[PDB]
Parts: sequence; structure tokens; C-alpha cells
Amino acid sequence: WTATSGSCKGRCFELQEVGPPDCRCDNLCKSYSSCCHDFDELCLKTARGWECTKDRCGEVRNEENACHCSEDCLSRGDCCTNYQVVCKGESHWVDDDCEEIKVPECPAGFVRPPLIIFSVDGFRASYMKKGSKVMPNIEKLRSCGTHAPYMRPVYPTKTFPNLYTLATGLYPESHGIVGNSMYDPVFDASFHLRGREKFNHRWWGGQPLWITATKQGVRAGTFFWSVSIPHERRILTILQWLSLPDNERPSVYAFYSEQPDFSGHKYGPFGPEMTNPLREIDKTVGQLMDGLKQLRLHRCVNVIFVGDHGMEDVTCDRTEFLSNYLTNVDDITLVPGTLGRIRAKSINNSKYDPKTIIAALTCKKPDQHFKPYMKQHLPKRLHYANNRRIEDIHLLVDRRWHVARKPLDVYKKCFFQGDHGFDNKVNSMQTVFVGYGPTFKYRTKVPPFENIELYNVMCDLLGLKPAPNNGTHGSLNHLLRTNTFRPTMPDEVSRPNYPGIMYLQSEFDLGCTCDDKVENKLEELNKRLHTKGSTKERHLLYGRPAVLYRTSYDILYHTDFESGYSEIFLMPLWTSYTISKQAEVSSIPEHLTNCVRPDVRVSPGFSQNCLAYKNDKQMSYGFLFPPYLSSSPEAKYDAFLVTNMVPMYPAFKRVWAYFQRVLVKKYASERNGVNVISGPIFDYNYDGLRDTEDEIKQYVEGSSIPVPTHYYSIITSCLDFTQPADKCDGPLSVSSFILPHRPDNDESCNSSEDESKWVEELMKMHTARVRDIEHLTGLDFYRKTSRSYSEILTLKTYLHTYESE
Ligand SMILES: *[C@@H]1O[C@H](CO)[C@@H](O[C@@H]2O[C@H](CO)[C@@H](O[C@@H]3O[C@H](CO[C@H]4O[C@H](CO)[C@@H](O)[C@H](O[C@H]5O[C@H](CO)[C@@H](O)[C@H](O)[C@@H]5O[C@H]5O[C@H](CO)[C@@H](O)[C@H](O)[C@@H]5O)[C@@H]4O)[C@@H](O)[C@H](O[C@H]4O[C@H](CO)[C@@H](O)[C@H](O)[C@@H]4O[C@H]4O[C@H](CO)[C@@H](O)[C@H](O)[C@@H]4O)[C@@H]3O)[C@H](O)[C@H]2NC(C)=O)[C@H](O)[C@H]1NC(C)=O
Ligand SMILES: Cc1cc(OCc2ccccn2)c(C(C)(C)C)cc1Cl
Ligand SMILES: [Ca+2]
Ligand SMILES: [Ca+2]
Ligand SMILES: [Cl-]
Ligand code: NA
Ligand code: NA
Ligand SMILES: [Zn+2]
Repeated sequence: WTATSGSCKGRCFELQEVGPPDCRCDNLCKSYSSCCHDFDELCLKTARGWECTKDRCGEVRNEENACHCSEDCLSRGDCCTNYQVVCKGESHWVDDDCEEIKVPECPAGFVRPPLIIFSVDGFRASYMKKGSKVMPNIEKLRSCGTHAPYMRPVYPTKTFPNLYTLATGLYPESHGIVGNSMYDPVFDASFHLRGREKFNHRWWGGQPLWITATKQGVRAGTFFWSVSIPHERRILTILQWLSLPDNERPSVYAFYSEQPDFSGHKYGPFGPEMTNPLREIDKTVGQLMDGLKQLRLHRCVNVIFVGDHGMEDVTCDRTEFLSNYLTNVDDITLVPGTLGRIRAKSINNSKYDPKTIIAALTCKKPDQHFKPYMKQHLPKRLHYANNRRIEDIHLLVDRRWHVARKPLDVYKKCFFQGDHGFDNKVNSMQTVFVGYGPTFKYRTKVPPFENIELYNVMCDLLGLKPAPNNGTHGSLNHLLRTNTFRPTMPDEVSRPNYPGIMYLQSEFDLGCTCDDKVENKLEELNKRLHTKGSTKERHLLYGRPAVLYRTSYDILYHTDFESGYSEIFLMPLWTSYTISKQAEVSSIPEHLTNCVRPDVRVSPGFSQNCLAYKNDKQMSYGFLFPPYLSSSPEAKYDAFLVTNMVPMYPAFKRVWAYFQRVLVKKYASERNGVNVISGPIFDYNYDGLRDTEDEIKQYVEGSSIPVPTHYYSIITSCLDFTQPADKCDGPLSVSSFILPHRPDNDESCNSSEDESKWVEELMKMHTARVRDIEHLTGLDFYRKTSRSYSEILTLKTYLHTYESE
């Protein structure tokens, strides 16, 4: 119950929400059916529309009008936004030359430049170039301010997941808004776009910007705008708030537009009907900027023009139906559309089986336009698993496609021509970023970055300390003229041991054999030096990685590679090696096929053993430093040390072997040398974070050798490829991956074919940021370079996407 017969007199768009059943006058009241009786009359005035005209200039104040043209309007803070232009011979903001804003130019009483977030729904990244002729206000912001060619949304590329990620700096798995539709088994409650449950606070995790601001003494405008409040009224409300007294005035504001998304769904992303919504958004920006200029805030406010996701062409006829794959379709619930999430219709049905559902959905038709996954097998870059609201079974749907349960779902609901929600690497899902103001740089283009980073920056813009989040604070310092955050490198927690020769061959009973007892004072001094780290400057180019947790490990040097060997996990945490453009690929000689050699620097008790692999009929082994890339027949023996061995399923070895034999050399050729760091990852609870030893669910049979869930590689070279990787004087270039360590290649539908037809495609799918690997390993890379730390932070957040331009 709301006693809706109090009054909004003097209270229109109050910043604090009053306790029901007192009636409300805030921008959320419409949504709760709780506004006072007179809300429309007082708060949603429309009389005479939104613009001053020649005849209204210096009129007599009529408090019924939507906005005012009377002489007193400036100090009342409620002029139409074009008041000065029509009535005082001023120019529109867009017609003014842009001039560098070197310092904030703010009215007295402003403690800090306000931040206005101008968010646009469905604003695909290529609209900036393609709609440029019809968006002059946006184009001035873009060319005069700081902009990226595009900004990567999070997965799924839907509205609430992305807007709440902008507000929190968190992945959807962590903030809890994991889709536009959801069931939470702990609450036993559902979340839907339509309706009221979505307003319950238990859905919304983390700490959004407006709470961060409030807790820290910075006042915030409201971020949610009820759909029936027109855009002109949202702008005028922001401008009115900006005229509040210093103690009452918020420092952060948000505008939101439903367009161009609303139209994009109906007409497709480039439908001829799309020009008009883009014009109208631009006019709204015009209104805000003219409004700010009138208030003398146009060189004071920092403005962020940001989208939540793009929009792709999608029609009813490009729909895959689960009824064409499954016989048991009625025993499942599907969250449908541009992604699929499957669960059992009833938890009383113990006959339901996820294994048989996956297999029935796997590679069944030649052009199948979705791929099933257990959530933990999704590309790690999606960060889409560690939440109970995310179903165990997931369908990644091809761009341009939908998945539905039965055909009747689609024609008893062609309506739409656009949709979004796909993999966040997809070009059509990329959205926009522009920052304009005293705190942003002038006429500066920055590289594409992910929207998870913006929360930190908006905190910097407001002098707030960000709550813990998934951004890498400092990675966006190059966007900013001032207020940069000066991060320090994390301290190393465990220092390595540097073992020398401490064990005789006969102390090892590992069941390993090697054909290696084949016999110089020149090359004996030489080999000792390699074992002491003589070539380390060649293979370890950026310093050794720091281990940021408590553990026991050894550094091991070799002619061709260096490793950090964990005495706890019995394998390297990392292995580093550099392959020059000129390097040669050789094969594993016949006499060395099954060779594994004890490492006399490392105790038998801290070593793997060959017998375990023999006994484990499912599990084989591979090497981190590939024997194929050995520098000489004698150095090749190093690659067969038991300390370079890792557990690998035979199916995975097909992947790994092609990577090491073919692709490393290809990249070295193309990139002019590469430095490679490879290692295991253990993430059995799929939280994106390094497992402790007591979290490991699988071991090589009858041993304490833990089985990785993934293998990573970080591949670094000179950004200026005219310099070799090992002699690079400037910025670096990186690509990385996190490959799932799986006992089958069911993920790759063409896997019966030659590795050259499928392997590289799989690696691309599992592309990753160095930062993702850091989370998963507790290592910190690039500790010793000649580059600035903020620059290295940007490099560690880089994702190589393998999309075209
Ligand atoms: C992206 O950035 C985020 C933010 O930094 C990273 O997430 C953090 O990760 C931390 C480590 O996993 C985690 O710390 C834990 O917090 C527990 C307290 O949690 C509450 O308080 C915080 C702070 O206000 C709050 O944010 C949490 O909110 C979660 O839960 C509510 C409702 O459940 C949701 O509304 C909300 O969306 C959020 O959900 C997300 O997080 C939880 C996990 O916390 C997931 O389950 C969800 O799926 C979802 O993703 C909480 O309300 C604290 O209790 C933990 O401490 C245990 O573990 C330590 C290990 O040191 C142990 O020593 C302690 O004793 C304790 O163990 C006991 O509990 C165990 C588990 O029940 C039990 O097995 C033991 O035997 C013990 O009894 C822990 O410290 C932190 O909560 C989140 N923060 C957020 C916002 O998610 C994230 O990792 C980053 N991602 C990547 C890839 O880097
Ligand atoms: C800029 C912005 C706006 C916004 O909400 C705007 C909105 C969306 C849908 C319907 C009505 N209003 C939000 C949420 C989290 C959704 C409150 C976050 C941000 Cl960062
Ligand atoms: Ca949206
Ligand atoms: Ca983990
Ligand atoms: Cl969804
Ligand atoms: Na085996
Ligand atoms: Na296959
Ligand atoms: Zn949409």
C-alpha cells in the first residue's frame, strides 16, 4: 500500500527516497506505482514543449511551462536549454571551436568537477564513423575529447549485465546480474525484465558507483530513469540539480537513453529507420551541452558518452531449435535467444542427465549455429561461471543466430531484425567510449579497452577510493590529463631457491628411462655456465615473474629455457624461452622418443615419476619447453628433464604438439622473434583464481601429481617488429591464451582432421589477457622492463580478439 495523497509540491525529483506508505516524488516512483497524486502535474510539465522561441523571450514566468524563457530562468536554473541561443544571441555549443580545457573552469563553490555519465543503449561502435554526418554534437565530443575506436562490453552483451558492470567494475558472475532473465536457487526467486522482482536489492551485488560516492561524502544523482520520463525532462532534471546549493548538489549524474537499441531491435543495426534515432540522441547531447554552457559548466563537467553493447542482424528464420536435437525437450527449461542456458524442468526428476544433453547437442548438424558447454569449459576470457544463477549447461550462439526450445516459442511469443547478447569479442557487439572534460586528455585516441575498467576511472574522476573490483587500476591512466592513480607493483611473497647439483642419478627410482649415456673441457665449462644462468638474459626478457602467494619453488636454468619449478605441484609454475626469427625446428630423435631424465638439482621426493603415467591409462605427458625448438642436439637433452614434464591427456597433446612444433615458429617468423612463457593452470572451482593444493580434484593415478584444468602461454615481441624480440627498445606486443586441458576434442567439430584445420581456431577462441593468467596463477609478469608501469598495466589488460577491422 501507498497512501498516494501527500504532495510533490517543491519535491520534484527528490534525491532521497522516502519511506512508504508516504508517497514518493523521485524518478523511481513511477516504477513502484507509488508517486503522489500530483506527480505528473508538478513534475512532468510539458506545456509549450522544450524550446524557447523568439516570441517567448523575457516572458512573464508561467510555472506551468515545461521550461522557461523568462528573465529570471538562469538563476532559477530552469530555462529551456536553447534560451541563451534564442533570446541572448549566444551560439550552440556544437558551433563553437573546441578549445583545450587545461584546467577546470567552474563556478565558485564547486569542490570538484562533476561527472555526467551519458549512457546509450545499443550504440554499436561503428555508428561513430557510419552515423557521423547526423551526429555533430557527439562527433565534437569525440574529436575534441578522448575516445577509443570501441569499448568491449562484458558477456552476455545484454543491458543490465553491462550497465551494472559499468557501475561496479565487476564481472556479471561477481555482481550477480548474469543475464536479462534469471533463477536463483538459494532465494528460489526469478528475475525478469518486465516486473517488480528485478527491483529487489538481493539481485544486485558489489558496490555501485552511487553507493561508493555516498559512503565517501560525494552526493549522487539517481541512475535509473523510469521509461515514461521523456529525455528532455531527464536533461532538465540534471541541469536543475546542478543549480542546487553546494551542500545539496550531487557531484555524479547519469542520463540513460533506450535508443538506439529500441529501434535496432525492430529494424536491424543499419536499417534506414536507424538514422532518426541517431539524430535524436545527438540532439539530446546538444541540449545537455547547451544547458551546461548556459550554466557556465561546459568547461567544468567531465562527460562520459558510453554504450552498454552493440547490435547485430538477427531474424526469426535464423533460429536453431533444441527440439531438432533432443527427444526429451519437455524435461528441460531453456533461457533462450542469443545465448542458451539449460537446466532441468524439475529437481524431483532424477532421470534428467546433463551428460546426455550435452552429447545430444554436440556437433550434430554440419553448420550447427551454437555450441554447448559445461559452464566451466567456456573460454576463461568470458569470466562466466562462478555464480549459482548461471546454469551448468551453456550454449554459445553464433552471431546472427538465436536458439529456442521449440518452434512454437518463436511464432507464439517476423517481428525483430536486430539483437545482441553474443560473445563479447564479436565486432557487432562492441560499443562506444568518449570522455570529454578538464580531466580527460585533449584530441586523444586511446586503444580499445574493456568496460570493467571504467569504474576505477570514474572513481579517480571523483576522488573516490574504488571498492574491490575487476578493473586493473592504472591501466586507463593514459585517458587522463590529471587524477591518475599511481599503482605500485605487488610485492613478491615467495622468493625462489636456486638449487645446484645435489642428487646422484641412482637416488631416483621414478621408473623413467632415457637413452642418454653417450659421452670435453671446452664444452664442460660452457654447460655449467648455462646451468648457472649464462643465457638467462636471452630467455627471460622481462624479469622473472613474481610469485604472489606463499609456496616453495626453485629457479632452474638451461641453455634454451628458464623455469620456476614448484616443489608443491611437482611441475613448473612457469617456463620462459625466446625463439628468434632465425630459429630452426628439429624433431625428437628416435632414440629419445620416450626419454625422461631425472633432474639432479631436484629431490626424487619433489619430482614426478614415469610409472604413474604408465599406470594411468587416461593420462600421458607433454613438455613445457618444446624439445622441437632446442638450439643444438646436446641442449635437447635438457628438454627431457622430469622437471619440464606436465600431465597431458592424449587428446590435448594433439593441440599442444601442434602449438609447439608449428605455431611457435610461425609466430617467431611473423613477429620477428617471440618470447614465450608457458605453464599449468588449476581452477577446479572455476572462480577465475589460482587453486590452493587442497582444491585439486584430479591427480595422475596413484600419485600426488595434480592435473591442470588449463595450459597458458604468453607470447611477447616488440611492437616495432623491425626490432627482434630480444633487442626491443620500446613498447611490447603480446598475445596469450588459456587452453582447456580436456580429455577429448569434442569442442572442435573438425578435430578428426589435420591439426592445421582446427587447432589454431581453438587457440583463438581461448585467447586471454595476461591479467586473466595472473589471477589464475598468482604470478605477476613484466616486472623488469624499460616501460612505465601504467603502460605495462595496459599491456596486461590487452586481449587479442582475432576479429577483422
Ligand atoms: C572480481 O573482483 C571481485 C571483487 O574483488 C572478486 O570477488 C571477491 O572474491 C573474494 C575471494 O573469493 C571474495 O572474498 C570472500 O568473501 C566472503 C564474504 O562475502 C561477502 O562479503 C563481500 C564484501 O562486502 C560481498 O561482496 C559478498 O557478495 C557476494 O555474495 C552475495 C550473496 O551471496 C552477492 O549479492 C554478491 O553478488 C557476491 O556474490 C559473488 O561472490 C561470492 C563469493 O563471496 C560467490 O559465491 C558468488 O557466486 C558471486 O560471484 C558477500 O556478501 C568471505 O566469507 C570469504 O571467506 C572465506 O574464504 C576464506 C579464504 O581466505 C577463508 O579464510 C574464510 O575463513 C572463509 O572461509 C569460510 O567460508 C567458506 C566458504 O563458505 C567455507 O568453505 C570455509 O570452510 C569457511 O567457513 C571470502 O573472503 C569476495 O566476496 C568477492 N567479492 C565480490 C563482490 O564478489 C573476484 O574474485 C574477481 N574476479 C577475478 C577473476 O579476479
Ligand atoms: C549510466 C547508468 C544507467 C543505469 O540505469 C539506466 C536505466 C537502464 C534501464 C532502464 C532505466 N534506466 C544503470 C543501472 C545499473 C541500470 C541502474 C547504471 C548506469 Cl552506470
Ligand atoms: Ca541494452
Ligand atoms: Ca580457483
Ligand atoms: Cl539472458
Ligand atoms: Na598413461
Ligand atoms: Na571433435
Ligand atoms: Zn536490446
